Amino acid sequence: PDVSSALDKLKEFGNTLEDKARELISRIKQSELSAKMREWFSETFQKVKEKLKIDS
Amino acid sequence: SSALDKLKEFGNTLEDKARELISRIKQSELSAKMREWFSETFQKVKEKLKI
Repeated sequence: PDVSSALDKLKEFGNTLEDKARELISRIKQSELSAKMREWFSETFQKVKEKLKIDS
Repeated sequence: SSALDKLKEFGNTLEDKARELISRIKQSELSAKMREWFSETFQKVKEKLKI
């Protein structure tokens, strides 16, 4: 058996998990930006419609 | 934007569990290396002392 190789494997895993978890956070923030901009485009076009409509 | 802000807490949770895991692996490592070392030392002492 290889107790030393097993532990080193887990440190490797542990260290990657910690770095990828940080990267997950950034992908969430990207979709957040996406979702918020979709909300903003719709809202603002809604306003445009209304403003023209109440002016023919 | 609910699914996002609490998914962020998810990232933070994974990050903390990662660190914790590493801390624990290192402690296991120290423990095993001390166990091997003590055992080897005792063994050599035994041999030099003819039981």
